[PDB]
Amino acid sequence: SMIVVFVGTAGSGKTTLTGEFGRYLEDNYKVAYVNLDTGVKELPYEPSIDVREFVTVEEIMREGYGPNGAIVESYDRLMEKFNEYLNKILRLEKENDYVLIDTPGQMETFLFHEFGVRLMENLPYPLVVYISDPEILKKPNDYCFVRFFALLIDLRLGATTIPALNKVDLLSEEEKERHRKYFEDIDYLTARLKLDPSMQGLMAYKMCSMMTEVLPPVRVLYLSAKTREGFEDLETLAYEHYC
Amino acid sequence: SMIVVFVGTAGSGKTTLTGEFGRYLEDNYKVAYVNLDTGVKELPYEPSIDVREFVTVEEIMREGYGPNGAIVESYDRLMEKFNEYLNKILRLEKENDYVLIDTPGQMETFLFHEFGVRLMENLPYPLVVYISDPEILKKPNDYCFVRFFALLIDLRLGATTIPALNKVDLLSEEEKERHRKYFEDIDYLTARLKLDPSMQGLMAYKMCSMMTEVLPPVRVLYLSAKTREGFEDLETLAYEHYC
Ligand SMILES: Nc1nc2c(ncn2[C@@H]2O[C@H](COP(=O)(O)OP(=O)(O)OP(O)(O)=S)[C@@H](O)[C@H]2O)c(=O)[nH]1
Ligand SMILES: Nc1nc2c(ncn2[C@@H]2O[C@H](COP(=O)(O)OP(=O)(O)OP(O)(O)=S)[C@@H](O)[C@H]2O)c(=O)[nH]1
Repeated sequence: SMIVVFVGTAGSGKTTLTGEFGRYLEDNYKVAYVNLDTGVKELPYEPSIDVREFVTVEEIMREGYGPNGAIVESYDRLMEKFNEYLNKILRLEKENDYVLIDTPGQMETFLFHEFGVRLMENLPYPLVVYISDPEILKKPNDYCFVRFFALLIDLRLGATTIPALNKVDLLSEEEKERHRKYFEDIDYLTARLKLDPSMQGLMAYKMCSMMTEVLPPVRVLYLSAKTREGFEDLETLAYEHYC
Repeated sequence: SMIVVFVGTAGSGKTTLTGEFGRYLEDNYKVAYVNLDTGVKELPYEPSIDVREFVTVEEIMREGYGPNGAIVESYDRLMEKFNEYLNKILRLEKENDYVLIDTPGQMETFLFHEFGVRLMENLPYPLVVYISDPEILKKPNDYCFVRFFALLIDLRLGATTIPALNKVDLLSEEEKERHRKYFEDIDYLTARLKLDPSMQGLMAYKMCSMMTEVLPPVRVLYLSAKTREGFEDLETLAYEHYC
């Protein structure tokens, strides 16, 4: 029962949120941890599955591989244990209320390599949580970018993907609210995309402007591993997705 | 004049295509090369700009950084030379008919870090070419994924982005044509997205089904650095974009 997958650019906090959301859930639930990151040093949780026991980036780099070569090469090698890791995960799923899956440092390793894609395809209705550093959020279209990236992850992995900001504890309340408006109120971002004479911006207005198509929900989550902000919302979204 | 930016997942062939398309253009043009990849070993072209002269991944890794940490950290450090590298590029642009920009091994380093984003934002109408390994191409929605990823890069960088497959020389003519149908004929992919009862697939049908919205063009390029397939089409698209 319940498999939640944390997905995000390096630095966004996937690992931190896996550990901390896990501890949060370990008050009322059976929780298992799955590390799919080959090039990670230390984990704040204790994994039932650690792909580092099979291969690691740096170890492959001692063969003359560049960093971006040893990463890619590490996931080529993991395919040797594709079926083994899949069945292990399916087994954890029967033994726990939550399996939390921590992904490769770079999300493109997950999204573009066969390992992650095929793992996700053969898993029972996993929930993806796609987390962003609010720091990426400058111009109006950034907001549109976030929501479309989630849709794309959703397309690519064939799993419901929840868009989330992490580290919201670092935000001033000004910034806090400034993001909510754009993310909450739709007609608001849309307005700010209107007064954009430039090439891109109109391109984004005409995009997100579908509102009907897109899909009513996909309210954005505000999480923080530090204050545990948002965890109850996530917990809620996950049982709701399981329903 | 003409700045073309190669963007793609690690392994897709950005560097190879930069060198080879450069040589192709160096029969009729003045061409400059720009390496923005900090963690790259050897280049098949001679760069006017090499960000490795300032920082490199592996060098930062000898400070205790994990691979995905030293990558990210390398682009934090490049911001110290943001304005310097920008003006250098703007100068190459006045001295050449083509500036070819080779990007970070991982495209998320480019798409999510301030360096790449702000560089692209302050450049004159650059053309992005987004290249994919045909190997990613299995199910119908993969095809929709490619075209939407380009749109997103386009959104995120504020530059026209041309979707391309690279290494098409590796394809059998069966596969060759199989991809063209899906990519060429729209109503064709759309048909194959129809007979999809599953959650994702309908989600993708209802997506790409806009056809009116999206935007008529964005015909996909078939490139190969080995046979120089597609180069004349690229060359053509680039002067056409410059128009
Ligand atoms: N203030 C604040 N910092 C956070 C939060 N979550 C993570 N961080 C910090 O961000 C940095 C990156 O966290 P991390 O969990 O490693 O990201 P990741 O790269 O996506 O995950 P991984 O590749 O290690 S598995 C760490 O220093 C971490 O402590 C948060 O909610 N609030
Ligand atoms: N058959 C074939 N192989 C190619 C082609 N282009 C690149 N390759 C091969 O693919 C591998 C990856 O190429 P590369 O140019 O390094 O990709 P990249 O990672 O995106 O670029 P970079 O990070 O080095 S800057 C190399 O072995 C290269 O020779 C092609 O058009 N056809």
